[PDB]
Amino acid sequence: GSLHMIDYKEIEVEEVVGRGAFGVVCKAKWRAKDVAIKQIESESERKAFIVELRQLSRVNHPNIVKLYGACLNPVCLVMEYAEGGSLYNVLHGAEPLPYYTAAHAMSWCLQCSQGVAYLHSMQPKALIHRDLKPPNLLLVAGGTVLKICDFGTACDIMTNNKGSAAWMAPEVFEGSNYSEKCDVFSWGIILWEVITRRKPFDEIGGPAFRIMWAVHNGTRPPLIKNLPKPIESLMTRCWSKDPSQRPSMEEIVKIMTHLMRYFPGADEPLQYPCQHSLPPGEDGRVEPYVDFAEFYRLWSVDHG
Ligand SMILES: NC(=O)c1cccc(-c2cc(-c3cc4cc[nH]c4nc3O[C@H]3CC[C@@H](O)CC3)on2)n1
Repeated sequence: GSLHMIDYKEIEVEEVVGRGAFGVVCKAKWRAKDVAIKQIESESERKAFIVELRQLSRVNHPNIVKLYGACLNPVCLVMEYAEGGSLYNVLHGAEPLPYYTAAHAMSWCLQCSQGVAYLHSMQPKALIHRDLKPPNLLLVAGGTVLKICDFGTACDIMTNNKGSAAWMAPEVFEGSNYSEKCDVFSWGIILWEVITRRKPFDEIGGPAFRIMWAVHNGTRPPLIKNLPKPIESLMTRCWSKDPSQRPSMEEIVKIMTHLMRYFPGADEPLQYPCQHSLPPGEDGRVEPYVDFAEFYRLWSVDHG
């Protein structure tokens, strides 16, 4: 790709917005444009920096963060500023939590799958994200647009134990020959998480090896009460122990694109508060946070 060798005299830092998977992300203003500058925090983060610079220059997609340029002394990346913060803060963050509809849960998953499909379509070698999880998915335009970030783990299609235990494919930690179908497993977990508004494997106590043993032995998140059968089949196909039994990310884009007919209003910004910070009863099945009543209504209009 093509990056700008920006000097520190051209970038104006406003505040520290937090730390991502690696480095320190700071709010900044460069050439009448709001940018995010990820700087080196420790000398150990130089491998992840070279990798993210190498991969981010190749990518160009609306559902993936835009890398404007990079600096040399000291080395830092200058990407676009994601106004709405991370999806993890929207779902499980500090109060007040924002209200979101079933259209938002599906739109975010569609945009995530669209982004991952562009990475998996890369030539001559596909680009696997390996760390697909809500802390790495940012929101912009009133929380209506999702953008995948943190490509420090990303690699060309291996190295085992990449990501966070709750959204990690079982073959990744098993020391098996994993493929781009490991991102598909993560997507299925993210789908469950945005529909229920629950952190996957919260009941299974830490450390990560406890979740790894559970997922490795077939344990998946609880089934969702009243979840539409088309969505339930897509979600549990992504959770398959066999990665070849999981659908391709391009098939997920086609399927989610088609379901969006029954999920209108995804372009409405998140502006209402949410005091329904209530974790209901666990009895093998969980209640969805979102409501599928409007889906069933629109589906009946087309299918008898
Ligand atoms: N990490 C990256 O690769 C990357 C790449 C491109 C843009 C950005 C980015 C993150 C933020 C941000 C904005 C707000 C507003 C309220 N709260 C926020 N929290 C924010 O970020 C935190 C949560 C996500 C971590 O990755 C970073 C800390 O704005 N732009 N991050």
